[PDB]
Amino acid sequence: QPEPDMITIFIGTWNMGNAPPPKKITSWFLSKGQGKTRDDSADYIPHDIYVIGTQEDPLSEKEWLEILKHSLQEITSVTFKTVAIHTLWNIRIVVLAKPEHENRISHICTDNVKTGIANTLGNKGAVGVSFMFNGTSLGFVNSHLTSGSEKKLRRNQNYMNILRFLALGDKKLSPFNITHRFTHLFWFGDLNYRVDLPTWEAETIIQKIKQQQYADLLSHDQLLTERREQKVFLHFEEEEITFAPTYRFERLTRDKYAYTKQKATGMKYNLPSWCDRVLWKSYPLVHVVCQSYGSTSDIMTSDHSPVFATFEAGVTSQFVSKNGPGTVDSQGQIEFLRCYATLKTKSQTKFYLEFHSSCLESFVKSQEGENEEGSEGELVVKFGETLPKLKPIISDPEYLLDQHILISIKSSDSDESYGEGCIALRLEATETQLPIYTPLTHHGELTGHFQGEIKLQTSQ
Ligand SMILES: CN1CCN(C(=O)c2ccc(F)c(F)c2)CC1
Ligand SMILES: CN1CCN(C(=O)c2ccc(F)c(F)c2)CC1
Repeated sequence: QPEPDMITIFIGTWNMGNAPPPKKITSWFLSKGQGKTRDDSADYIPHDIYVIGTQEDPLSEKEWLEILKHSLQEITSVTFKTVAIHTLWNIRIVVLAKPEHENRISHICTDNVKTGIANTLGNKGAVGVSFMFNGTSLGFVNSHLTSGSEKKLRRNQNYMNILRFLALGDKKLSPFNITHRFTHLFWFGDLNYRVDLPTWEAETIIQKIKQQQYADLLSHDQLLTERREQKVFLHFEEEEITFAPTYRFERLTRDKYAYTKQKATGMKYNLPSWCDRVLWKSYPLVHVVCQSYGSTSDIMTSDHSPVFATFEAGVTSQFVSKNGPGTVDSQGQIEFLRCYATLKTKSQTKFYLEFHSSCLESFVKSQEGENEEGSEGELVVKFGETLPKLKPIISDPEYLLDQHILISIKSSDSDESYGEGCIALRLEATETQLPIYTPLTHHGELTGHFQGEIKLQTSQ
């Protein structure tokens, strides 16, 4: 029975509005409704992994698991296994997998982050799950961010707190946050970004939605504009939105957007918005393709519609050679040549690098670099040809070309990371000096760049 090199992943996000779901929610898991929808000819084909995020979820874990599992068994005639379930207040994540994957999944982690302080602490935050699928690390975050049209900056702050403090994946990757710990990271939820148009324009917006003319609305979507300005979700992807705003509906129909201010809303307007979103970030040159992104039309218990997204995702096998794991394979080597980091910092410490990768027996510390001043005010840290030669556990190019090297640049004075990035070993050539590049971030914000050349020796 061969190990897969691709899987498909279902991501759902639904703010349930504190109401029990209707009796049938199968359209959600089938990617049917509005937007980029799934072909009918696929309806019986199970996804490999289903990841369900809810917000304002009124059900117990047991109650929701029974609905989810029996929904999937009805669609697929497969009884899924529960990988993980984690709940913070009314924010929940469920991961379900086909039974054939049970012994391919390991290292399951769960965590949550509570956002805000005093007043603003007690209902918003995030839950997440990570695990290994054979050789591939997968991370999933369901966040419910701060509400309100005039709180985009708070949402951005919530995002940074979640990626800083959510403790998922390999704890040995100590310099790295969740935006670098996984081959594939999916981040979804009620992100609560709004369409920023004047309140007076509510009926105009509704008109546009009824005509399926979303372009003049999406140009004012706060998540797209904040992403464009590099204020949030740096280096993440989102499929094009081709479905109607998913909030705020009158319950029990989808014919009416309920946008006017009420005591129940704190006297706030809720103009129609794409609150409910799926984004992802995968390591460079790993296969990931969005095959659906849309909303259901027939699930109407909430003031939000459910959102679905599905992905093809590249995965790798748990590789064994006669040498590694358990030793190095001297027919393999990774040389980082003529490298330099460009940093936005004003500090004047010396810096060193750490190289982290599951192709190494443990992380590798470099010597300190040589600081120079850049022509436009910057710090340039030069490493020359000084960098340690990295010794992979397995030399086989079928393994090594699928790997990645995480890089942290750390202060000698504090040992704190000033920037993190990732280099793919999916090179155009071996035994050949080739350019490499990564942006560097810290707490998810751009702090610099790392560039130079690589020379990879494999057994072939
Ligand atoms: C509640 N727990 C029970 C223990 N548990 C597993 O045994 C498990 C391991 C791998 C899988 F893929 C899977 F679906 C399940 C995870 C959930
Ligand atoms: C297919 N990908 C390639 C990478 N990518 C961008 O470079 C990007 C361009 C414009 C943006 F507003 C933004 F937020 C990001 C996202 C799309």
